[PDB]
Amino acid sequence: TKKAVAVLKGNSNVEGVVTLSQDDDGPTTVNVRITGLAPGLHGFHLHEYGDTTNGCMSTGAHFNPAGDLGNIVANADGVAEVTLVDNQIPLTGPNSVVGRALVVHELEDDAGGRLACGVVGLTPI
Amino acid sequence: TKKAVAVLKGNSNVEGVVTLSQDDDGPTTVNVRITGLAPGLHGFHLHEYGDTTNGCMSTGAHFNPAGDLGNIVANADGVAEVTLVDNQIPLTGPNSVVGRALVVHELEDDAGGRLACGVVGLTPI
Ligand SMILES: [Zn+2]
Ligand SMILES: [Zn+2]
Repeated sequence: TKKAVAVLKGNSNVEGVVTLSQDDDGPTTVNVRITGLAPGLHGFHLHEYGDTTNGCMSTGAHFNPAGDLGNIVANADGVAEVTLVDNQIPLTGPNSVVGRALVVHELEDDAGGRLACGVVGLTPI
Repeated sequence: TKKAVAVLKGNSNVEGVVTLSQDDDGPTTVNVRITGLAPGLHGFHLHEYGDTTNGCMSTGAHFNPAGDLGNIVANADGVAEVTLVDNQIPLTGPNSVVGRALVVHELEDDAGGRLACGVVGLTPI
């Protein structure tokens, strides 16, 4: 019933797309496909600002109305493809993540540099 | 007081930054700086979806639920720097443009190709 998407890019080879879906006020399903990553674990976070004026550093700190979506795993080919179900990622209401940012980190979830990021935007239901 | 920003990019030479500011429920101040434009008038619109998975076409239609910000003017050097005031751009509430898209068009306000676009995101202050 509510959907969002983020296109991730940064000052690196890392690119991808994340789709988010939430039915009513239930859990948010997050579909991740990110390429160009070093094989292994990468922290995956919601950060507070949908601001990329200064690259991924403009996105501020992790979002804490919560912001930690855990690790995503890149395979030998640099691809991280996974579906997550996270209950703390509203698409509506006071704590909505719409207009905030998703960031993929260089190192495993505590972090390292912010490899890529994208603003969370509304998308057709 | 709420603020938003959009970084605009597209399949073209056009890029820039737009900030939006709103106090209580009143008029929204829009600060524009876009470069790489052909000199003259360019349609400047709010579109429905902050979805750039298919470039600027995936932002959908111009959004009203208002979405027509009029023209911006690119100077001899392709720079359009202007401050607009618009009372149809909520940054809060049911009609928030947060998570939607700003689009700059090839031609004067209908508007030809979508030269550049960006997702409207939250930013400090
Ligand atoms: Zn982080
Ligand atoms: Zn338009």
